[PDB]
Amino acid sequence: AQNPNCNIMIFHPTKEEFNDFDKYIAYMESQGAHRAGLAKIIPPKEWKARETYDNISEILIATPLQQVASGRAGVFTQYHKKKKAMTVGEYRHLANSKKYQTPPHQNFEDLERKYWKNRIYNSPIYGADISGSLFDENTKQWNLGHLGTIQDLLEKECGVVIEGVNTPYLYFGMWKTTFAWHTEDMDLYSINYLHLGEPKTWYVVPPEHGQRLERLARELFPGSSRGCGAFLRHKVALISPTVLKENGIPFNRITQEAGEFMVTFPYGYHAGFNHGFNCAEAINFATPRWIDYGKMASQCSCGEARVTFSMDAFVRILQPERYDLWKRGQ
Ligand SMILES: [NH3+]NC(=O)Cc1nn[nH]n1
Ligand SMILES: [Cl-]
Ligand code: NA
Ligand code: NI
Ligand SMILES: [Zn+2]
Repeated sequence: AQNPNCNIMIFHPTKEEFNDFDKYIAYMESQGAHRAGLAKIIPPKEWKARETYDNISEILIATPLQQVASGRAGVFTQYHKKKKAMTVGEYRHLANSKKYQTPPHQNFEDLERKYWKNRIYNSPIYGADISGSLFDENTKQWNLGHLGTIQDLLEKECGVVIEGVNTPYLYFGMWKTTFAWHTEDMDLYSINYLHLGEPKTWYVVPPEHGQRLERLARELFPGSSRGCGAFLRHKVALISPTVLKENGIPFNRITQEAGEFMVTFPYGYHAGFNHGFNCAEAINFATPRWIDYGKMASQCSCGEARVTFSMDAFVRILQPERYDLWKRGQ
């Protein structure tokens, strides 16, 4: 068995290997990459996403979200307070202001330590989930707005035609902006490209061990757990690497830099934080290997997790016994 310790693998496809997206995801899985829950893909040197990021400042962040924490430094929740609209240029200026700017630090490890020591004491502002794309239309390889749709994948695998659309999202980050522990909707894959700016640090639990994380989360966030049997889908809980190690939870970490792709695999729980001003693009995707995961994915039916219209068909077809209850939650 490949990658039995579930390490995060890093891949360097050639330009030729970068042509067929689906083929390369299957190749990475052949090497055991999926066992980790996350892989890094460094594009060939001949590749670029777009020509320059000089002209992005006018993009609107309609609802920037202030991420306010509650709890203790290693075990906290965050809630998203809505703020007034601003442009990407205005956001960038805010991110670089003394109130929000990355502190002086020695290296990624020193910054990580600062993050987990001091995150709760600040409330950074995040531009998330903005439908759009920064790939140029002429970029033919690894263009996150041109990948095979999940709807077509379901059709191809199981023979039925469903409604829905699958488009990418943009994210504008700043120091301390945080993504809580989660798997994707319906335990889909995700792919994430860091277009510009400062790094993003990732934590990930191997899929084969995702229930260990769930069990610790239920222990650490007892009220939330009583509220919903799939509360991690609310995307608000944070647990530090120190606390994960104290509790014996298998996990790995890696830092993504601008120009790099990260793929998350089905049922790979992940969390992390941005180092400073950045912009990323991401989208969920499927492969034939996902179908089994989709059929088995937990769902949140308490109301809190609210999701895209596209989800409906995936629950309806893959999880008919659960559909009525999930729909009520919606
Ligand atoms: N799937 N990708 C992630 O969860 C990464 C992310 N970064 N900001 N919000 N989420
Ligand atoms: Cl700090
Ligand atoms: Na490890
Ligand atoms: Ni994710
Ligand atoms: Zn819920």
